[PDB]
Amino acid sequence: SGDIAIAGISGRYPESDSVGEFRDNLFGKVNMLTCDDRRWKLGHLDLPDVLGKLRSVDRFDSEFFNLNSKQTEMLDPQTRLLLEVCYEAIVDAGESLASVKGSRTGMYLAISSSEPEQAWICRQDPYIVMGCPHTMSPNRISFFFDLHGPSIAYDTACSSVLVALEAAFQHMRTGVIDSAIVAGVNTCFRALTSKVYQNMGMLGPEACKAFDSSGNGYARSEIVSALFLKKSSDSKRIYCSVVNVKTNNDGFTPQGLTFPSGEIQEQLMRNVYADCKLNPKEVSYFECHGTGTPAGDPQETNAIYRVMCTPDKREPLLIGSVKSNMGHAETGSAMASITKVILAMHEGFIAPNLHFRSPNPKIEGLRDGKMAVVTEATPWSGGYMAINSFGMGGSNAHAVLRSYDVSSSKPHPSAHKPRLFTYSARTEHGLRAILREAQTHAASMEFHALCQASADAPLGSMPYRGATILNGQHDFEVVEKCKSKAREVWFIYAGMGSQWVGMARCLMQLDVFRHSLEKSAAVLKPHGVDLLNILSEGTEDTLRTILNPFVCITSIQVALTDLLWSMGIRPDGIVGHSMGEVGCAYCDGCLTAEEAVLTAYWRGKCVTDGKVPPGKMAAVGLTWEEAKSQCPAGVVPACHNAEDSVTISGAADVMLKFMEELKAKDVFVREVNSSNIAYHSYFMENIYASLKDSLSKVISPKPRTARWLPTSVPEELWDSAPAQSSSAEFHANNLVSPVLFHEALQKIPPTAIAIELAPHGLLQSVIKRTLGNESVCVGLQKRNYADNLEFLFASLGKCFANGLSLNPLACYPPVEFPVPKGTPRLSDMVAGAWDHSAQWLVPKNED
Amino acid sequence: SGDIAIAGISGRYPESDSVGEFRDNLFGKVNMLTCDDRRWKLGHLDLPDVLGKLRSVDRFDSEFFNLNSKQTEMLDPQTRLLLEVCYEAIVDAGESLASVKGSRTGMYLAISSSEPEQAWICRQDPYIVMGCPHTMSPNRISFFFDLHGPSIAYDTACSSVLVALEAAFQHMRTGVIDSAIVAGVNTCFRALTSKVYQNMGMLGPEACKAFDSSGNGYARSEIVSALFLKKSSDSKRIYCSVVNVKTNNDGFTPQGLTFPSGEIQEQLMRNVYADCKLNPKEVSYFECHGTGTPAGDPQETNAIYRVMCTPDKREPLLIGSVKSNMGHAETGSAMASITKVILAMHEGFIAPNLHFRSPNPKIEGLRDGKMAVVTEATPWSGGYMAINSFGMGGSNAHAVLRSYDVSSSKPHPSAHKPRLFTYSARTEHGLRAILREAQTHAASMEFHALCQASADAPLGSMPYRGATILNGQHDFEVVEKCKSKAREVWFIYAGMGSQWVGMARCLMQLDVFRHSLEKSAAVLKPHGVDLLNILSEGTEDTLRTILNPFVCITSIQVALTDLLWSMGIRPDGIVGHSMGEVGCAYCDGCLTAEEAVLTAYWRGKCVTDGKVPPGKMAAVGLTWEEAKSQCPAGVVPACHNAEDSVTISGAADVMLKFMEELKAKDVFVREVNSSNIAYHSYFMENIYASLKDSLSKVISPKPRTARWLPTSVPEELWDSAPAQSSSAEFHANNLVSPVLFHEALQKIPPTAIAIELAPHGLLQSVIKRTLGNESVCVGLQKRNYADNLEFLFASLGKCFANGLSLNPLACYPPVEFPVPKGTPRLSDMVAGAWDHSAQWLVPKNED
Repeated sequence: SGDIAIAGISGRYPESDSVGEFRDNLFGKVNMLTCDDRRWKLGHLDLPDVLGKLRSVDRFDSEFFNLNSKQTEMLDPQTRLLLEVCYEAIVDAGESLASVKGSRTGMYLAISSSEPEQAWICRQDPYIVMGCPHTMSPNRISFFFDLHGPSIAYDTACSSVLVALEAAFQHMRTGVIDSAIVAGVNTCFRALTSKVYQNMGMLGPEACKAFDSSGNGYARSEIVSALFLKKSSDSKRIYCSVVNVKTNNDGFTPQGLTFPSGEIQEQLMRNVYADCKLNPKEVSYFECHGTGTPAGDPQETNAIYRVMCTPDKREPLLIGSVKSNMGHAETGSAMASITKVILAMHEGFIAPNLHFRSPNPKIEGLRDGKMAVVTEATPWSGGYMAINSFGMGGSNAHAVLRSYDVSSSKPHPSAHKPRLFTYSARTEHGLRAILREAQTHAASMEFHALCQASADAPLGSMPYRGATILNGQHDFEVVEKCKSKAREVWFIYAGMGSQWVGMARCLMQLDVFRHSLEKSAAVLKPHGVDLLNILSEGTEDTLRTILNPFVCITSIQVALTDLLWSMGIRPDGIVGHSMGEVGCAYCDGCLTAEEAVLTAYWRGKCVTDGKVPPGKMAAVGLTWEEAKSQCPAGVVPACHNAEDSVTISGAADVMLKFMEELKAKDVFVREVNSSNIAYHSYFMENIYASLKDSLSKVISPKPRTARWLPTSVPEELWDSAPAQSSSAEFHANNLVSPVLFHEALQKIPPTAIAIELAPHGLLQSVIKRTLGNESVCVGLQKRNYADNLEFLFASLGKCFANGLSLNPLACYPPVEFPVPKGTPRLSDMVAGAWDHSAQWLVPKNED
Repeated sequence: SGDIAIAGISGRYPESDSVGEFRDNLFGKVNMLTCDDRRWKLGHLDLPDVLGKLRSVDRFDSEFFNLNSKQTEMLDPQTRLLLEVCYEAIVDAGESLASVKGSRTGMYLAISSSEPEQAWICRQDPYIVMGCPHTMSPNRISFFFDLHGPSIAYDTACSSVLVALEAAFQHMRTGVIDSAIVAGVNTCFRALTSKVYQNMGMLGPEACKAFDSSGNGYARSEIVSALFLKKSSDSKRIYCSVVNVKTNNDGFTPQGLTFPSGEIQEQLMRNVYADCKLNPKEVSYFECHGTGTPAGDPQETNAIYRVMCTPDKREPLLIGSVKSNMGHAETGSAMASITKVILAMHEGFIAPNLHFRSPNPKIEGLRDGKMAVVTEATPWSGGYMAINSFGMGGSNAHAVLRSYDVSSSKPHPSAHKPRLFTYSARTEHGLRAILREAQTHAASMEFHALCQASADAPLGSMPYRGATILNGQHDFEVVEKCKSKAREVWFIYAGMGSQWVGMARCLMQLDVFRHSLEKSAAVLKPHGVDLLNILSEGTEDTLRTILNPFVCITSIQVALTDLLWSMGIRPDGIVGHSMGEVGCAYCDGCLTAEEAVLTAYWRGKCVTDGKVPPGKMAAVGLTWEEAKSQCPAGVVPACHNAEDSVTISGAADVMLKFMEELKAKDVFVREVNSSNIAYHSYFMENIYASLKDSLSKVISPKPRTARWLPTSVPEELWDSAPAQSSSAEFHANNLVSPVLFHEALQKIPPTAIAIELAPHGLLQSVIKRTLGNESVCVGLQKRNYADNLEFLFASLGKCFANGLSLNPLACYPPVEFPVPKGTPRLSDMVAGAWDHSAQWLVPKNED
């Protein structure tokens, strides 16, 4: 049988809304028992003033769980909190709603309180039938998460969690299930329930004084906590392995049904160690049942002494009870014991007991020094821990856990590199807390990998989306409220004028981007072009050639496309400007990377060899029809960029004169660096035949998809045979024909996410103006920006916050699972991120 | 893994106080749903008038379960009834309180109703903590029966019994336990619980119309029922084997949490058959969940159709639902399904559904004839049956059972012989019913063997004891109320005058008695004595010899001692009269059977060879001191029989004259047949030396125990060296010395059970007069009685009724376990035999 791991944990404990706060209370020696009126008035029925209480039981994110207000009002508060805690434990394991859906996951719940049904049955509300019976708690979890394993409620009183763990452990060992949720709950809504326990003489007035001579009963407490169990081979996280679990019953005791039998407890423990072939002496710490009762504490500890404290054991057995810290959460109590054991295995320190001053003189192992109570935070070096949990009806259970001590020998190569962190949450406040927690753990690539693996939630489930940059030089945070409707993603490939000195240097830090450029360089090397030297060591004079801008722009557009694809980003639509249609053809799958780079090369080579007369190009503040009517002979409208922006092209002398005439009319004029070539004009007709013949030896024609809108062909010709195929003829015609860019941009939805793939996002202002205010427009690089890796991540983070799905870690080497010991918890950040704006019905105390 | 059997069953069902009454209601087509005010007033809250109700929920034998009145008043009525039902199921398996005590037996309970706690918590009674929480029901059973296996409460709503059965099955297969109790309970005390189910649209107005087109919801019902599970190798009874059990959950259903998924039900069934490698077509009957719901019935039956109705299956799959007969007992419901399946396997007939008139047209297998609803009692030839049970929260379970079809090929050799049946009960009425049930089953040796194996109860637990003779010629019944204090058992060995013609003929039918006489005959054969011929063909003249009476009486006393020992009867005290001290010496372990028979032989041989002068003996109505003072010279008091009865011994002529002188004084005189020998007188002094020398070659001296009171030695000499040993000297002195029988009888407690071991109980009147009215005095044979086997059994039955422990079957060949198919149930007779004189608190309906 595969090894069985506890892979995730979460919970609510007294004065503790997470495992993290429970940890801080345990190590801080905070008494989690409180004396306040949260459940009933102080002094009611002459009850003990002390009660372990959850901070909130009336808050629940009902919309996330698809529960209407009527169902939520009649749902047991234990089940409301357990739904959240189960999601937190799944996320803490590095799992998601998508990864557990339809799985062979069992649900095993320790539950015994019927107080909600007792309080609400008089309402005659049919929703009580789905909200209050014990079975409906585990079944609601299996329903919401789509779990097909067993879904069972257990009651053995105080041992119920370890009995549920035994059932889950057996089902995993026998192959009935592949994973399990094991959980335990308890709440104290009715003072009458405490009164009958007080009248039985079970309640102490102050605390569970475990192992102390003053032990005089237990203090009642609340809990909602869950574990996610998986096979160690299939786990992303491992806190510990479950070695063995067993249960028995005391049978007949002459002292009465509620008197614990230390002899039957001894027999159970001996059977657990014999069955797994573990020597009991290998257990270095023991989390006792330890209720602080005059009869129970000696019976348990002397049974432990006879089994665990073998004559050859040199070191004392360390013992403790979490009930000294938080009280006794009855049916759920062993969840607190397991949580304390997991915290000790994760932190490397055992949390101390409270209220231990004078050892009970009937505890033999404290008197001879073979046992020691943990009263200070005590270092623990790994191995085995044991847990007892004993029901008041004689139902005993014993568990053995083993630490996971695998440490990473080397930091991950990207641990200290800039990384885009992306996450989603129920609230803006919760998301901003998660982004701060990610900054606190910026050096942990393993934490980031668990967060990324758990982040797969449906767009409607987590309405707030945001991002930050870990290990950046500049603070970056973006948080947006998304609509549940997906946005279209459009890739816009810029043309000439996007080139700049050093345009690739920064993004070459990313292996995907570097390897794409290395492939493009290998293709160009036989043609005498050193692409890598032009991109790394290139000067302004290197980029003044006709050829070099073409190969640089297309090679970067291919490498940017490969980078976006590696992160799972796919376009719904594609638009190119001029030579950008070569990048479009690569993105659409019409050209290979080799064909695309060679298409750019031959375009530049044929224009160079063709000895074209001196030309110029300029962007002018004219409409397309004004440009057609005002252009002098030898100048043409070459690019329709926007409604009020045309690029004109023509003979250098005629262009210079017309540019001065336009400036003299207060018309905006900006020369475009075209290396003295009049592109997209009759000057290129003499190049067409040579370029078409060169490209016919390189391009294998493939059909264009409906995603790519051509800008070299008018809309009325998009279904024409030349426009249906990325051919040598298509790419040669692109050089001669005008760029109908504004026509293509008008087809993009005003809500789209538009990503400009270029060495510099020169079209950003045009794209944003045409698509309007609801659009998201980003470039991936900016000319001479201080860090274009941060600029890329800020741009993609802004896209993610606005509804883009991506894996930002896919640009770095993967993390190996399971993650090493000490990787930070995820449950704590999720527990703080729910929509708790609504207040729900809670059982009121009996008047 | 060993095969897992259901070995015993009991239950309470609507209008059915036993499995037998439930069987009669099922086959009688009785609708167990009733319209009466037992729980709440008819028409209360506009509820359905129909409810399946237990006949009684306020009766419980609290004293048998060691529960005081305060504990019993606050104990859940489900748990009270379940304690009785668990004892009945243990007895039905041929097990006892002694056989389950300290065993690795698990307790697995399906329970969900908290109505008793809800009704009683306002009392603030501490006994609620031990009486009402779900865990305390299984834990109370494990406590009372001293069971050390797991003790767990399960809730998965309607599937909980099969989920509990899966857990028990896994624990038995993995060797966690050796046996299990699997049980299910449900009660309907609060009308508000029915009201919320009605408001959910779950309740039909009339019945569970399973598979019918008019199906419109279910009728609520009650149940308390339990199974005893054991390995088939270790079982005394087998109803069926558990082949496999599995559970899953529906997960997410787009129709909502309470909508059943026929696709996930199909997946569960396929996994059950694949895991045990059974072809689904081998199942000939299917006990469906079958609630009579418009959505549930088609989803279930069409899933069954796809799994079970393979293209190569020629015979239609028979289907049914016990919910059509008794309603839906919710959490306990599958106990009724299992009970109906066990009844079909035991009786060879499937009980019919009710309320089926028009098949639901959405049930595909009823439309094409691949499935058929059982609407009449249908013959079933063994093999496999399947059971579905589906929880309202999507928790599904499926079980496969296999019939036990082992039949006895030959009737047991003692099936039609007279047999003593002995039993104990809580009430006189219950015991007289059990004795009548035993008479109804008089031909079943297997039923008698199960009853005998389960009858081992502590003397204080079952205060009424009784017996009857099965297959006798005469009606015999004895019933007595025993005190919890044990009675001493005294064996009294008679002397001369107990012999009669044919004295062994009747008891030679018992193998133990015959084999003892055959051994004694083999010892005497070298001495020229044909003991068997004297005992079988002997005449009055054969018994007139001096020798033959001695060897006959002692051989019968040895054989009667061997017979009582075989039945487990041991004496606390032993007393002999004259030659009866040879039988005492055998019983006390001082003589072997060979030494005892040879001691009797040499006693008779030495008296024969000694040519003693003619003597007589007579019983006379004198005191011991009157006999000493009135005896003439040559007559002596020989035996002190009673205060007013002495046997005198002397010369024949002097005796005859003195007997006439006593008669002339109105003194009672009766001659004793001594074959003309004056035993226990100075006439025997001449035999002493010859007898002592003969016996010294036969007897190996052993110490007498304190149990044997000597009658040949005065009380003041009991600690003397001759009286401490059964020696040749002791047995030779017995012939000469007077018989101090009255002195020894005065040492017997007046409450003793005195058994006379002789060919004829001649001392019965003396023993009864001396011990007084509180004593029990019996003989084992009577001279010329019509049937001395019935006389023996009536005597032992009278001893048993007065507190003697014995196994009356040990005189016959043993029954081989497991018993064959069709052996009558034991649970039905126990269910009728409780002390239900007290009325206990029951939850009242909400006002």
